[PDB]
Amino acid sequence: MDKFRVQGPTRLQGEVTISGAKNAALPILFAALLAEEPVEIQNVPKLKDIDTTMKLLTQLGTKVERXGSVWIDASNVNNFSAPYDLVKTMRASIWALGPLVARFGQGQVSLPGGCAIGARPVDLHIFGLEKLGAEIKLEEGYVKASVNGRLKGAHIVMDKVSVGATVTIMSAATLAEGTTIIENAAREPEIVDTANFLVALGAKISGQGTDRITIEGVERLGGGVYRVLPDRIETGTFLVAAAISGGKIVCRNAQPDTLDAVLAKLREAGADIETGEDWISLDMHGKRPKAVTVRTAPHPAFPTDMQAQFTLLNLVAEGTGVITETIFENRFMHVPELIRMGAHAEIESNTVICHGVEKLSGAQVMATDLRASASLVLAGCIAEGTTVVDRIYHIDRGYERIEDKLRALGANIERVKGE
Ligand SMILES: CC(=O)N[C@H]1[C@@H](OP(=O)(O)OP(=O)(O)OC[C@H]2O[C@@H](n3ccc(=O)[nH]c3=O)[C@H](O)[C@@H]2O)O[C@H](CO)[C@@H](O)[C@@H]1O
Ligand SMILES: *[C@H](C)[C@H](O)P(=O)(O)O
Repeated sequence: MDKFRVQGPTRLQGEVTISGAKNAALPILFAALLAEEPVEIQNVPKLKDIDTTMKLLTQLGTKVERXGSVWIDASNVNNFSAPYDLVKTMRASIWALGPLVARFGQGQVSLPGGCAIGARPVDLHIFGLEKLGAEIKLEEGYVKASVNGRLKGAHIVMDKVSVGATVTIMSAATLAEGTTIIENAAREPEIVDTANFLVALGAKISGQGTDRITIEGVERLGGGVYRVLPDRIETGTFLVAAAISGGKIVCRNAQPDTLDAVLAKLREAGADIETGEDWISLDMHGKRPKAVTVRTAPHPAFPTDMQAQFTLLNLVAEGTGVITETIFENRFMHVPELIRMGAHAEIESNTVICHGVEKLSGAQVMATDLRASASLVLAGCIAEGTTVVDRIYHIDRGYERIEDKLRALGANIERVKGE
């Protein structure tokens, strides 16, 4: 298993060009299963989840090719059962189900994998497809969906906010007979991006970005070209990298309006932030951040995908800060690893009480998920000495070229094979 060896401390400063969103590219690639004509999806990041997705689509009979763009021809899709080996390596695999049943009348997918930060059920996806008329049965380790003829539009009220289920329902609804109204829909920027990609193929969707999405089903979707929006979590990660290291960083190919809460929280921490149409700069002026209070919640509130990174920020900040995680139940394992690097924190139910220290110390650390792993690498950049972060393949799932980007910002980093 590869590891990153980091020698700190190093100020992280300069510029970085943000890649397309991991979490918009994924639902768009699965939505392309609905397309009868060639599709070109632009600005797709080179991530392990994207590679897994391309392999999964190919196994269903999709013809896929990629470079910066990914080309999809789903005209000959003819196998409606997704293989367990690909399905279980990430979360996005659940999105194959709705498109398959909506377009072909049937689809089978195993329970997904992905960030091991909670039980992460898919009951809401099941709920929504059933509301659209699909029969759902759990057999042989598969979630099997089927319908005789078209799905039927429905007024669907979500009992809980779910990014994934909102995408599943909105996507399947595009080929349903009639109108679907999703109430209490997730508002994430990736949902807006997926909706607009669907519309480019001929779908009729309005309300994306709000809590109510209305879809008017059509007979079929064609093809088209669509550019994936910038990755707000990769952006937030590098803004935090500047903030915790006293540097100034300018993020290019950014979309400022997807980060209102994160930018506001960084300003509370003392950051001097400026934004333009497609860029964001952050200058800490060499100053230590001020501790802040953070509570994760559905977009547009502070994102759980920036939680581990802000935990690191508070742990090197001046004063006592708070991190409250309301979305996932097992997303604090980066904490004991940072404590081994010298941090001071107490976990109390779904909250971490942070007591910032001036400097962290290098150590052999490991996280079992994407954002926590990236956070340990940032901690290594600012700690004194050598930090070795094990199992960094987790980072490959969500960051394109994090090694080259961090090195361009000043990091002393090396990828090693290790034992
Ligand atoms: C591939 C992708 O886009 N991943 C993102 C997506 O995941 P994901 O789509 O899984 O996020 P969800 O919004 O669906 O989950 C939010 C909450 O709802 C629960 N839930 C979800 C679905 C369901 O059927 N039942 C249920 O109980 C969850 O386990 C969690 O406690 O949004 C998360 C929250 O912003 C991000 O942190 C993930 O990086
Ligand atoms: C970590 C939560 C990743 O984004 P997912 O793909 O598993 O959701």
